[PDB]
Amino acid sequence: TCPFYKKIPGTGFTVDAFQYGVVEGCTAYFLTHFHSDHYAGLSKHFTFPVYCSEITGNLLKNKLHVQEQYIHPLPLDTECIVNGVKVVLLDANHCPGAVMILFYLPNGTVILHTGDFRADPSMERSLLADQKVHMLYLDTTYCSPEYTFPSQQEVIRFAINTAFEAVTLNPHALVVCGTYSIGKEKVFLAIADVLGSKVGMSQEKYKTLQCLNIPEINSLITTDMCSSLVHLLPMMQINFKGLQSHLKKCGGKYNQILAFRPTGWTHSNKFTRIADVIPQTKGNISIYGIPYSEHSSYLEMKRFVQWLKPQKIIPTVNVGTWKSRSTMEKYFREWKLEAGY
Ligand code: NI
Repeated sequence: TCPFYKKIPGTGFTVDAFQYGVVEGCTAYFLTHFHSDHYAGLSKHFTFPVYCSEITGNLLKNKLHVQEQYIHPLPLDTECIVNGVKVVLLDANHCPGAVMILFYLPNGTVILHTGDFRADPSMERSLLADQKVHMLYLDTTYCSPEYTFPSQQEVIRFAINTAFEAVTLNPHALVVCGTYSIGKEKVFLAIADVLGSKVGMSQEKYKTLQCLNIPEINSLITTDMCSSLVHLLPMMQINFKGLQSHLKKCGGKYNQILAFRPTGWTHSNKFTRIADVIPQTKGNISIYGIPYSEHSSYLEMKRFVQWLKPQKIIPTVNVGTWKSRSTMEKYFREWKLEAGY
């Protein structure tokens, strides 16, 4: 059944709750972003109002074929009334179109649901600065102090410099980047840009990218693989076997592959720096795992929450085990005692 952490009290609203069939008493289904564990269950046969960003609405229409009459896009940073309740959508700094949602309950309670987010000090100067938030529905993906990672900017710098050096030394080297969802487009776009290439990809992925309102996108991407020296492939194909295979397909246009696997966290984060990362190499193929995260580090999360000073925290991630639940509750209490709310 629909879990309690997907329900917004005092409304008939649910968040990211599309795989339980009809939810008893739900008059509006919000969708924070277009990632499959969150939209799971949506299709052309859905007949309830879906509230979301413009970009998430483009994906629902073009990729899922949800009918236009059930899609209700809202602008960001704008007070809107939905079924008699004031709401605001804020940028979540996750993937394209991802939002946080502020609900202003008739009784005076204010609730923030983060969806998936990477907390950033810039959020401290959005519309959140303007009033008190009583309850926080929090993305707790990396809520443990072992989870450190570099800035997105540091990681892109590394990838750009790595690719540029490699292709400048060998003009017959191919760059490949893995993907399995929207998110992390900066990785392959930044690399393509330094190399004066467009990025080449399948027709399904090009379609997905054309929904995201990226400026000048027609200048940056293409379905013509042969004309491009940065290819995107399914993350599943980013290994020696799938890469050797792929190399054959280009017909001796390239003799070397340099590939990037943008992971979340991996245990080498607890020892190694970004300047000190190394690839796995078999022959003329090298694979780099780069820690490009679209979720809060532990420190970023802790700073956001100690700034917000919520009265109650409801986790939305890692809630399935008693051990995780108890560990998270311990950090929340530490934060509160250190900060004095
Ligand atoms: Ni996500």
